Amino acid sequence: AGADEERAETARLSSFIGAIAIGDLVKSTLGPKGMDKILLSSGRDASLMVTNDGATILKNIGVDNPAAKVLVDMSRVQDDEVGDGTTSVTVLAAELLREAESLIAKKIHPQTIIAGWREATKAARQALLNSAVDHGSDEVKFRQDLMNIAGTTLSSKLLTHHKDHFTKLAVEAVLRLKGSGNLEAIHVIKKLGGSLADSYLDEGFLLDKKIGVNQPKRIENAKILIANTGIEHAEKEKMKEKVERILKHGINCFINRQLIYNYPEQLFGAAGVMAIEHADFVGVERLALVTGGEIASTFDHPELVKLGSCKLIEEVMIGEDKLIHFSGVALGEACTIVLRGATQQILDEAERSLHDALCVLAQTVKDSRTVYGGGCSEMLMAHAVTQLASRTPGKEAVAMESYAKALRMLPTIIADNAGYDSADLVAQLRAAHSEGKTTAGLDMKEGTIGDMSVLGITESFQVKRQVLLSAAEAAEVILRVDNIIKAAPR
Amino acid sequence: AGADEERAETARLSSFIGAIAIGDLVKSTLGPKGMDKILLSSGRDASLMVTNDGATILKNIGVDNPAAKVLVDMSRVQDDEVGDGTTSVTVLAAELLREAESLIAKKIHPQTIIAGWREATKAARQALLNSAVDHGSDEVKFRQDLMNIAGTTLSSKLLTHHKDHFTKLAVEAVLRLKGSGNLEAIHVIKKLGGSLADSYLDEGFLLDKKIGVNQPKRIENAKILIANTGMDTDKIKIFGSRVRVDSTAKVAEIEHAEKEKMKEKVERILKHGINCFINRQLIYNYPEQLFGAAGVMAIEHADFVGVERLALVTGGEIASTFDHPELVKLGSCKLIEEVMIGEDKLIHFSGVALGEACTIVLRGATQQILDEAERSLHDALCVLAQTVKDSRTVYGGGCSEMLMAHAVTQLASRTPGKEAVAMESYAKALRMLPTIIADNAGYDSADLVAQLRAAHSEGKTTAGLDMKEGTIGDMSVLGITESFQVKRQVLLSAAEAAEVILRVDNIIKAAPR
Amino acid sequence: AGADEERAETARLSSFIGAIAIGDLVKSTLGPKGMDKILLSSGRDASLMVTNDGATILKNIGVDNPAAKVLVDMSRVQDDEVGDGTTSVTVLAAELLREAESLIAKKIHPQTIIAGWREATKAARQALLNSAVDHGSDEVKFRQDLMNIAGTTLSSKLLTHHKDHFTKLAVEAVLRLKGSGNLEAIHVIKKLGGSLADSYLDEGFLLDKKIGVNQPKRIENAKILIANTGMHGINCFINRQLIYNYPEQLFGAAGVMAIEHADFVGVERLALVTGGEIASTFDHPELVKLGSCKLIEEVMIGEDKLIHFSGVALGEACTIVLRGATQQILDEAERSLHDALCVLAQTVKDSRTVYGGGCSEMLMAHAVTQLASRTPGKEAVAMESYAKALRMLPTIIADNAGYDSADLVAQLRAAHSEGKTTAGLDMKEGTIGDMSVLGITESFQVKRQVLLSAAEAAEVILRVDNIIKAAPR
Amino acid sequence: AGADEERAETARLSSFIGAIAIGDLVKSTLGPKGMDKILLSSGRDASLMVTNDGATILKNIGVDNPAAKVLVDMSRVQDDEVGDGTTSVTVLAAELLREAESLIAKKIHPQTIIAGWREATKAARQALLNSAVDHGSDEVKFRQDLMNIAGTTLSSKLLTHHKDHFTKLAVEAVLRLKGSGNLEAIHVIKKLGGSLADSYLDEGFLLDKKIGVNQPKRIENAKILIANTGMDEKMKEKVERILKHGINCFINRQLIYNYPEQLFGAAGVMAIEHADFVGVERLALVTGGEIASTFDHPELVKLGSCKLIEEVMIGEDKLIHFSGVALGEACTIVLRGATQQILDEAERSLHDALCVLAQTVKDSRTVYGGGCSEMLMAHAVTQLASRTPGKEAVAMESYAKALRMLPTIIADNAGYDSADLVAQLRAAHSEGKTTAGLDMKEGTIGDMSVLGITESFQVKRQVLLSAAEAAEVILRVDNIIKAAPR
Amino acid sequence: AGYDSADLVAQLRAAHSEGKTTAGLDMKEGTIGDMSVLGITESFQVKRQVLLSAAEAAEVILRVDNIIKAAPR
Repeated sequence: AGADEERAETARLSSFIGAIAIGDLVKSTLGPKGMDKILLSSGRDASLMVTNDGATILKNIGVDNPAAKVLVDMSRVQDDEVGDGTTSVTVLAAELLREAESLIAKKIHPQTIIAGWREATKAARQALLNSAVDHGSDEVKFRQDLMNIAGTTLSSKLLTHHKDHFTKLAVEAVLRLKGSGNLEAIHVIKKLGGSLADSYLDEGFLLDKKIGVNQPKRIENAKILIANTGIEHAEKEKMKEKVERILKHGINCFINRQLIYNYPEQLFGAAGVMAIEHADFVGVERLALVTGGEIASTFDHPELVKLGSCKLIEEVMIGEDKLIHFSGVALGEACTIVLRGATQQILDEAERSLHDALCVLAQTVKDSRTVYGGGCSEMLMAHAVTQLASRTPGKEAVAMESYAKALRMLPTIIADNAGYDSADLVAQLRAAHSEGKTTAGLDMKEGTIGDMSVLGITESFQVKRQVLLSAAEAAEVILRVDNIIKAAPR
Repeated sequence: AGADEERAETARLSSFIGAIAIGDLVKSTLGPKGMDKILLSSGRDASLMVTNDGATILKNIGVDNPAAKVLVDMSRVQDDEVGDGTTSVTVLAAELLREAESLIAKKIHPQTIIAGWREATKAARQALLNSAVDHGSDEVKFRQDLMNIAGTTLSSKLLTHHKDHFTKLAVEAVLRLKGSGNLEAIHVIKKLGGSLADSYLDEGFLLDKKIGVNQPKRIENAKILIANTGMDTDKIKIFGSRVRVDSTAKVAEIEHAEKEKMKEKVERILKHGINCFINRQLIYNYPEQLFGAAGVMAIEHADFVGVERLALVTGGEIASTFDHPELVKLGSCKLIEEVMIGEDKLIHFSGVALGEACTIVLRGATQQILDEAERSLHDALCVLAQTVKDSRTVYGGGCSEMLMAHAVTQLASRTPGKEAVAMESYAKALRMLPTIIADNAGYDSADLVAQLRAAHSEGKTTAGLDMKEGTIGDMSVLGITESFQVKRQVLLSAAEAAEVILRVDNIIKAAPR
Repeated sequence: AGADEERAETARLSSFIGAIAIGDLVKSTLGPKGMDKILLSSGRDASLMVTNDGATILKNIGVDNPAAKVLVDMSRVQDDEVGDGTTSVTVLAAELLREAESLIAKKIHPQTIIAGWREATKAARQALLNSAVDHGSDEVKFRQDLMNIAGTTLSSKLLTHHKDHFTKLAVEAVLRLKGSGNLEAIHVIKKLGGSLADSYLDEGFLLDKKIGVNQPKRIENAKILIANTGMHGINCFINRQLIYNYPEQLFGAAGVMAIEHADFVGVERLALVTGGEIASTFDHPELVKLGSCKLIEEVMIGEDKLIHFSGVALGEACTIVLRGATQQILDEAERSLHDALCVLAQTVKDSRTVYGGGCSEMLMAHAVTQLASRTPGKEAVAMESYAKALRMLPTIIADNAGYDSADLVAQLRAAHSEGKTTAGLDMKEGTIGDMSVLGITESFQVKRQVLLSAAEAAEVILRVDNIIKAAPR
Repeated sequence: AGADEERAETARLSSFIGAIAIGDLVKSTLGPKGMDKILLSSGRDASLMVTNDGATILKNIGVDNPAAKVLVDMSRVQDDEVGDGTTSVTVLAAELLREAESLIAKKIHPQTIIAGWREATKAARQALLNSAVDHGSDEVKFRQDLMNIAGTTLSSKLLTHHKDHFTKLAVEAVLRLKGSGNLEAIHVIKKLGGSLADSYLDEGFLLDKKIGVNQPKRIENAKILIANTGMDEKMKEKVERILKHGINCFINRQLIYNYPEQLFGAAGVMAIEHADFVGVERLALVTGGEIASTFDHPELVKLGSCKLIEEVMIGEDKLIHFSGVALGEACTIVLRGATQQILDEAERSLHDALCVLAQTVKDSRTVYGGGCSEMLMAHAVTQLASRTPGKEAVAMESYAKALRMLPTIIADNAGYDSADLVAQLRAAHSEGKTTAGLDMKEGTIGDMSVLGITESFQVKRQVLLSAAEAAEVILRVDNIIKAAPR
Repeated sequence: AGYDSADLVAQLRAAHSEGKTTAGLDMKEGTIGDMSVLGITESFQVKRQVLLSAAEAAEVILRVDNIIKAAPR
């Protein structure tokens, strides 16, 4: 019995196998003609889920015993500090494993080769302090607001026929957001059709729930109540405490993130108050920043321990469907985007695309710098790294040389998803980068190579800094160790 | 053919096999570029222990039918007076069994052959008076403290590329562990993230827990409170006879009673100046709101083992009921704080008045094998404390071993009779050490043996194996040295351990499946 | 689904296997640490035979059903046109087949893949002018006379402990030989003599034969007679074959020394030196025979007696005798001198070279990587496979050295990309070193012929679409 | 067919197994106390053959695929010149391979290991006179010629009571064998008969053939004719040239034609049908030779001795005798003996004897027997591993321990425990006393000079060089016998 | 011709529908080009006989029953 018991060639292999399975899956996802996947599980799961984003799908399920879940976990921190771009970092880490094949030819000590990872730290610093960046971005900016990185995230999605316009909208959202603190208060939902604009911008948070059939149709000078919490005669007292406190405030709406007792429900309708059952917590937190918030506790909650925004809360209909809109936020820090869309199922993919937009833009505004997208950055660095291996001494250099060829796979994945032959694309791509043009990259729409800058496609500066360091450290854990697993059972 | 039945001569082979099997695992460990082994066992074992110290692992488990357990036990006697540097005693002993093949060739007394062993002594002691030692080791001492043997003990270990720096750190710990205490309370913990320093030295004990997000971040002039019983309340022991109360609302006083429990805790606490509370169990929620406003840091479900070590550090405490604060408690007062240590968040207790309990913090990288820093340090601790006491050392890198081998070769056929084959067997044993040092480095062992033999023969004691070089170099500048008593005891111990097992033969069973 | 038919992937595999099977056995042979193998055959073969050099063994028999015999025949033409060196050309051709697995990845028409060969002309020019060449080989040469290619040829052999000194010596031999006149005429033998020098250059051709116990010891103003058919002041008679007994009595009284069963190879070169012979029937003596008359005698080099021909009037060719420190290693020099001389003859004629120790191979590899990307779609993938082939050569040189191959690849590339053509692989060092200090250089000609020879062998698989049969039953 | 798969450590194992089986069977053979062995083969092998001589049995059968046939074959050439005595060369070569187990422990390269042979260069020279071979064997020798080593060859054999004398005779044969005509001129057949001497020495070659029932009984002032081409106008040409010469005997190495046969009987000339070639070559040196070709061959091209040729009965199995050779350089010995097992052992002994002694007269060098040479060499080689640079050091020390087994095997077959023997033996040789060696009869050590046991110098040079060559080749290659190259 | 098949179909159709008969697939180019410059012109009859024979064979075939296939032989 025991646990693990691995040594020799077999031990290397378990790590090696995990990398290959994940790389093919994520490979489809990258670039303009990315592949959407629907997941079917009948193991304490109810329906097929479709996730374009590679990071979200890896996080959701830990299918088996081999190590890979922890490597996957790290990518999420990256998403909040810079966002998704297109998933590429996981693939590069995996290809590090493949040259281990030439390593059995070493037949002596693999550990000496490990010196390359230390070398990698020198290399990571070589791109972060080198080729990238842009000149401009003074805060807000009339035209430099976007027409950039949002577009590269979009270009990976087909909807960029009318959708590139949607992307333009997203930075209006970031300019309003900045101010007081990070990224959190933004909510996005896609509608089913009817617009050339394909989108609308809302003043406040958008919600979709009802108390019940009975209750007032509409409210005015609405005041908002949020609760963290949901002898027989004493039951009446709960009814009465709620009514007594309620009437003075003029309470127009109540929002609760959970199940709600039947007695109060009745009362709200006669009073002229609309309540919400099991309101999503995420919606509530966004709403709190917007309304000035409150402190959620016991029935002592109504009055000045509560802050209510006073413009207008009503259930309204747009084009055809009926939704409930919270509007008139003094804060301005948090707003909501409602996409009417040009009635197509591509529109149903608007939710897919805007979510990607949400993480990318917040980071883009505070990083204050960017890189050239479309794989422009990867080929340039690849030409340069071939030289780098030759500068170092033979023990360090061999590991460094392998790292350099890793960048080669990205050009193929970007073009292959485009639909143009991958083999042809690599040759022409390398030649333009070699000349010295940073701007030049892969034009997926063309199927060849072109000027990335005209497109407006740029990558956040931060995505490049974090991934280079992360790839090396994860790799080190695997090769230096031939026997591992973890503590506790039996 | 076709069966495992064994008797007399075939029987000898099982004894033979045990010595060869042990040598392969141990050889990787023997020097400046060792590997790292984990070993997980199912059935009455607590977690898999990954050990870089060869002596520790052989003693712990009697794995199988072949007999080698008895040979293993003796190495500990060497440990009691030293037992470390790099593990090499067991390896040489194994080589002795290979010649047993020609022992049948010499047809006579197996035990008279054993008399050769009481010439091993006149070989083992030969290493004594062999190799000038060093002439050093005072008290505390500014530069002779390290950048020596600890580096060699750790040279074998994987972490050597950056860890030789932390190895250097370990002597500072021995400096504060000398004299006035003996050996106690040394606790070392590694962290997942990396820093160039790869280690911080803390003036006291290191723990990992936090009260909650709220509470003052740092405390000063700290008082320590340890409780045998939880902060939880209700039943007590005597129920209270199951309370009545008339209409309902009055019962709110019961709610108020809970407040009183908070009250006693704060009233007694403020006078003492309480900065930190450590409890080895579940903690009731009410006191935390109190602790946060007061400015006191408490620890929920603190581990008991940390507490016992800590008590020696603080001066101890008597743990009882809420009377526990004031005089019955004896908390120390320098600094208790939660310190960002490059990556993870850790809580550090430090500035102990006693000064006899101390902690060293090591980093690493993030791996199951990382936990070998746990045991790398354990031999690092032992090597340095001895280095202070011995004040004597030998040239490392196998310099001592090659010199001795040349001298033993001379003895060979010169001593007539039965003892002649036995004495010569011992002599070629020394040859493997030079081979092993280079093999791990990344250079060809065969070539290394060739060049090394010529330099020692010439008469230069200082010259040895330089792994970074790939060839032979001056060992003294490198700083690699071996403690002096390790050499006197190791050779004696190796011979005696070898004698019992060779003298004991095979495993006995009768039929195939 | 009945009997032996193959399509696409399965048909390809038989071609694939033939190249791989030869490579494992031949790879061992390469390097100072090379190995010699013994083989026993099924038909009309008497016993196990052991051949040190790859070319001799490959040539004798075409055994197996898979195609590979045709590839083998090419190496001998190369040997005649330059020589054995150390066998390595066969290994380079085999490696090109490995890339075919990723070839399927390009996923379309294998035949236009062939247009990559068209691109190989580009690769061929690459092996040209963007390499070290000579930069020095003026005539005689103070330091670079040798310590080079002969040493590398030498290295694969065990004897290179004192032998490397002998190899250096062999260039002195080449300088006198030098010129367009009759390449060959170099013979060397070992002698059970004394230490260190391990070899002495001398006066003339050396031959180990005697007429018989009766006959004069020395001849002056010697006349040389060579006859194709078996049995003037005639001093010496040399015949390449059996000699009839009756004349033997006659020769002793006359004052003439004859040689029975003299080797033909010694004879042909001797003729250029003397001035030629028309070897016919007994009409052969006089003008139809051209003789040289300085001195023919059997002398002891250092102890043992052998026969020396010297004072050639023509002056076109000369011979190095050597000596040595008693062993099989010593007469190995016999094989090595002849090998060292031939490489040099090409070197004088071409007046161009390169740097040895794999210095030439790494530099070219860095440059060829660029070429694949530059060429269009289909051309690019086939062209690059050829380029990666060069990477293995550095590895094979180092692997046989007993030194770490992984470490070696990195450092080798490191010295070459810098722009210093002198740096290369030093096996004796175990790392990388200055090839020029060693003095190793390769002839310019050896690199062009090897490139042409390897390319054609590869195409036998591709120029003909199919070779066997399908389903009779 | 170029494809037999064994990989990694497997290539060594095929080679390793062939040597191990042969060594235990051959080890009991060596020394005065040697063992006789019998073997069975089926499929045209009638019964069990017993061969005292290890070399003879190895040549006869190729039992299985594991490599050993080539190693085995190179014993006969050794035997033809010096070779035999006691078979030890195969035993020593086999033990070299056992250290290959240590080679895996080396963990790097078998070829750099091949520096042992470099070591052999120093070891070969080191032991080729620092052990003090012998200073006698002048050439011819009145009686140091034998009553020594030949007796030792016979010691392992029962025949040593009446056949010890037979052994003495072989050296006389050797003296005539001196010269550059080294390979040929030895023929011995045992004859059934009686006499204490048990042998008769002929002044010429002994053959066993007859023309036919018809033909002259005896030829005097004989002329000898040898023809390369068979006898198969032709009748008359042969008589016409035959008559003038006076031709007394014709020897042909092949089939003879019937027409001449009638003519020879009337003529007075004795002819031999299908005479073996080996006898003929020996005869040419003896008679001054002749140029054998077509029927033109007669007169001057033919030289013929004329002392006497006749067909007679020794006592059993009729033979034809050639005698009175003018040259005197070559002669032939016939052994009679008094019938038993011991007598047929005579055939065994001079096959072994002439070759041992032939080199002994020519070499002028021999070594002390009984293991004396081996122990002294062993002490000397201990110094050597240190003397060489280093790679060549580990390689030297491994070669050195091999010599230790030879003392052990002689003692082992002597009926005494070798441990005491090894220990006591080394001290004597180390001291520097060359004459002292292993005395099996004694059970300890003694002066073998008194015994008269000496080994030829050649047996020691050929064994060390052959062991070197027949080891490097076997370890190196994994493709053994099936079909031709690559 | 070694060139990627899907890309090829796209460029090919746009040029032919364009109205230029001369333009066609250029295998050496790996794209489309002027066939006439190459000098390539299929005999007209080869195109009509193939189409007509296939047509008549088809008439009998999806109006019968007994058959199958293996290969030419």
